[PDB]
Amino acid sequence: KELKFLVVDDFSTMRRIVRNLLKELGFNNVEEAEDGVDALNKLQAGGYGFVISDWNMPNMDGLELLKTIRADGAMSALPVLMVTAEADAENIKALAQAGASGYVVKPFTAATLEEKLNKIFEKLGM
Amino acid sequence: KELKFLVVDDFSTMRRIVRNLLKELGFNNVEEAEDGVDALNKLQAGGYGFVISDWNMPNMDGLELLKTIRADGAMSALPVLMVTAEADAENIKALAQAGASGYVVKPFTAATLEEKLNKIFEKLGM
Amino acid sequence: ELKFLVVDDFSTMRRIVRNLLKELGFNNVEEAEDGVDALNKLQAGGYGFVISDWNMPNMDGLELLKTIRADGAMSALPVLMVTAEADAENIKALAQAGASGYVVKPFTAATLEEKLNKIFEKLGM
Amino acid sequence: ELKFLVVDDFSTMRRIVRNLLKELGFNNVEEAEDGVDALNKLQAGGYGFVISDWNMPNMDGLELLKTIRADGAMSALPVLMVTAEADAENIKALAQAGASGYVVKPFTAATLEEKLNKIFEKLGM
Repeated sequence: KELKFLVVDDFSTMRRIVRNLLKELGFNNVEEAEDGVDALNKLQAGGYGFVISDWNMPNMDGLELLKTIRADGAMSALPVLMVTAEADAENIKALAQAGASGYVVKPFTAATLEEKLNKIFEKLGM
Repeated sequence: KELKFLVVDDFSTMRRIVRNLLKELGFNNVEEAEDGVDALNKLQAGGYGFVISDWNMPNMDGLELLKTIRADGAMSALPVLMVTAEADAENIKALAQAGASGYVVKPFTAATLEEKLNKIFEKLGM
Repeated sequence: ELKFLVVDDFSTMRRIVRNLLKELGFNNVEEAEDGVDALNKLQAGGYGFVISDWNMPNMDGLELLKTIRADGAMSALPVLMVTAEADAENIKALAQAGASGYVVKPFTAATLEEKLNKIFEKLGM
Repeated sequence: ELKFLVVDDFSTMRRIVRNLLKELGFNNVEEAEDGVDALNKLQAGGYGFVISDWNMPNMDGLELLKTIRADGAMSALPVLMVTAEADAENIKALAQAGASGYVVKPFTAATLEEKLNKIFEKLGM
């Protein structure tokens, strides 16, 4: 619950929605970023334990952000939950190939988010 | 607070000095490790919330231990304070790139250790 | 349109750069995975701009830049170096080796465009 | 002087193993990133010892060991397998595949030395 989250999306409203659903679940340590670039700049500052990122964003999208994090020795194993608007078979496979910790289709509820977070925490042993 | 610390250094005298300075600051939950291998073995057991490690150690030194911790899913965000003999610009940049939560030059006082601890606590949202 | 050669051993970064260039209207882009691979392609001629990362195996960015500048057949080729750290040390070596400019990664399309615009303007392009 | 090849996709671990060998007096060490890279490297020739991690992309440790043993030119090559756990099942598989020995990471220079000496003795080296 004290874990530091970074919520990434270029639409402020969707970021505020995710931040509040997190709050609803008991997670109050949350930061926000506008795209893959802004996010990497924040993650390099350190302290983050979980990233929630949207699939489509300007400059550097979710998949590109994920691949970059996975290749960085300072944060290679950082949990990344990808938010997508549709669960496309290719997408799901791409996400799997790229090392995503999991994915969630939007719009989602606090309940769907909770189940997704618990599965990831268990798999990683947190 | 009773955050569980792991103090890592091959010199028993330094480990005992750091443990005592933490006691002076109010942290009484503290374990010790002799080098990075021993530390990793302990961290695998889980339960730790902060690591203070010396730069120079046989088998696996501070930087190698830090890099190994950051490559682990659960310990991605585990705070790691690196203790070093001199604040050399090369070391510091290496530390930052590897994801160290901070560093402190020895010998240090309880006051200095408290300042470093607070900066890292603020950085993580604790 | 101006043919670009994007060089980086990290395939993901090459795609990001190629995407941003296309966003800026440059569709004539090729990729190379290191300095040696880049030089093999540059030999054919036809390239008008090179964007290279600083750290690559076989031949790194600084070494690639020096080789280009020393080659009479392409000594004035514009080269934009991508770096992770805007270290004053690095900036010195880059200018000394003759980089047309540099950009720190990660970067946005806007920053890339500004960097390109500064080089184009300087060369009268 | 025996030429070692250290294989692991985690670069930090390759450097650690290389540092331990140097400490034990073994200075002739090369590195590979996975099973496929290792096999390509073994082609250049002159290798006398392989230390590989159990889990790597493209070709893991078990598959690398199996390939080495199925190649007549290198069927006698010593192979020390590094694992995260001494799972008896894994140890059974390692014995079946012809591993020279195994070591659980993380490990110390003393443990490594003990493992290498055991293999050396057993191999008449």
